Amino acid sequence: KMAFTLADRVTEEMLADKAALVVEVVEENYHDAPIVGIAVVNEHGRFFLRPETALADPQFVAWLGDETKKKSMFDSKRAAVALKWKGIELCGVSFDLLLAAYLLDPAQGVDDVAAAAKMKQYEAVRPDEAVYGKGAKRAVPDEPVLAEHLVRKAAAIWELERPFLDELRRNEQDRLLVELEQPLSSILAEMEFAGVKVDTKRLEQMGKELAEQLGTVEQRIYELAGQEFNINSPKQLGVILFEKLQLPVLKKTKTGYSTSADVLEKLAPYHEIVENILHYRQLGKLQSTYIEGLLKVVRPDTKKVHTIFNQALTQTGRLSSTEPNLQNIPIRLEEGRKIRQAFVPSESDWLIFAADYSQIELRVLAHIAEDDNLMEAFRRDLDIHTKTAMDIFQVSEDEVTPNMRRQAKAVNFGIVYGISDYGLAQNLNISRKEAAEFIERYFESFPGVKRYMENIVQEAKQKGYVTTLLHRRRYLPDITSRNFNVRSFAERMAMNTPIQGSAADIIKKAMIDLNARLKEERLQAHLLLQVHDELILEAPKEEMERLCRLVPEVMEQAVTLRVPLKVDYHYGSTWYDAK
DNA sequence: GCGATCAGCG
DNA sequence: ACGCTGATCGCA
Repeated sequence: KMAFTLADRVTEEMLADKAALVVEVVEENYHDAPIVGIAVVNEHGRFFLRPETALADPQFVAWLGDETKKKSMFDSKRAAVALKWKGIELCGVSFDLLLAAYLLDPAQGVDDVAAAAKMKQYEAVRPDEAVYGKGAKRAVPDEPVLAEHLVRKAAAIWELERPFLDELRRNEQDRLLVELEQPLSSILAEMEFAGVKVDTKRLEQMGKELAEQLGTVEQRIYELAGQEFNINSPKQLGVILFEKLQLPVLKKTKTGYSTSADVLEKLAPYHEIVENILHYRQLGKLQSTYIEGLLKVVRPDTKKVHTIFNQALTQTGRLSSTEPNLQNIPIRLEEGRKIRQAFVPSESDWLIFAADYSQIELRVLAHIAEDDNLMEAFRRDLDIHTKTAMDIFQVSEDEVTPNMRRQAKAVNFGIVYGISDYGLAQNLNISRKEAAEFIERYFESFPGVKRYMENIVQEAKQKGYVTTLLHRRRYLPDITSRNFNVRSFAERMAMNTPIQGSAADIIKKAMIDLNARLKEERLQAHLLLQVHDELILEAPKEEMERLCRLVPEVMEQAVTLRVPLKVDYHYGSTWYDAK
């Protein structure tokens, strides 16, 4: 139905200096995956090219790489990375509709052109799922169905560019797309393509040790339970604890019984089996996710893992990381931290270099809230949990006990997550009366945080949305709900999102400043991972000393706040050893 | 197939 | 409590 040239070869009129480009990769995981079709819409009309044709033609390749040839796309990163696996550079992406849709309203969950198009009541395009199927039965259709689909997506991107950019202009989000999220897309593409080398022998050996520990702990749980069962069934585990062993229920559920982590911590004193079950859960997570799960996504030629950073998913502006998740590798417990010994540099006599912001969230809160007490704590580089304990419990530094520090620590997390008596009470295992007392005492020591948290809830109601430092938005319609619980969640989001979101803005800006500085200095160092408030690089060992000065200077000066930003850095032979 | 329940991550 | 993903369960 839609008019286009199904083209047999590339022609000059397909290489105009402005174009909607669709480079279609149908595999969900785009790493080394086929490109199945290409579509170009421009001043001269609508074209479909076969990829074997278009990607052998040197005039098409030059066009793709010529940064003065401007492209409007959807998920430019998907196309850039599939093109990198083929030795082809994409350049001149001036508009990414996925990133434009995500900045206007992350709540829409826009992950195809069809859904972005619905924001401007453009409906003359099919959803990808309707054309392809989903996950398993996800197939490439015959050429006529495919060609029409790609051309309609490109016609859509061609129409929608001016309206998305007008609304981003009005939102004052125009620079957030053009100077932050689009240049970041390119950097993320480099990091994904680079990958992270994995010592698959270390994994298999750690796996052997875990199967033996896990063998012993399982057998001990069968000895103590007096009967075999599935420890990985929260339902069967409930029967064994609360019916067979008669352990007390301290927290009623709907279905029957809770075996959550919080519940088993409080049950530990009542039976020897409870700590063995928590250990089996520790070991069983490492074995299933970080040994077996990691081995099946390692490329067997290069032994690298290529994550996919989803830049348009989180409600706050954080990235996320899939297949595998490299933003949730163990560190907290020693046995788990040893998994990081399998993450190695990709070249001989390179090292891993890790740099991490120290308490970016509380430093952002200090700036945004303009709280004199919190700004001064940071200007003295005080231990902020100890100072919080000093203020809420009314004691000098040397009179703070570890137990006071641990509880003032929970108040501090409470504050940034959006504080509630019920929340702090659950976390600290105290009454809601006791928690309301800590919060009350926190607010008279931190009167600016108090004023800020009341003003941010009022502003989310007045405006309909809350905002970060670089003008990311989140709509909070539930802030007016007459359901207490629904409204309270929205108050916490109003409190937490500009903190977590502004932290994300700052590390993203640092990633862009870091790459411009590595290029200027023409260092071999490159990014591998971002884990929310930490950057991870590999470089030749001869670069470590330049990096120990450069990486922290750039992360520190990413943005100017009323408090300094502080960075700790480590390097070493393996991810484990950069600590 | 999908929600719920667990673990991992800041 | 705020924000995420993966392996598993057991009911459909």
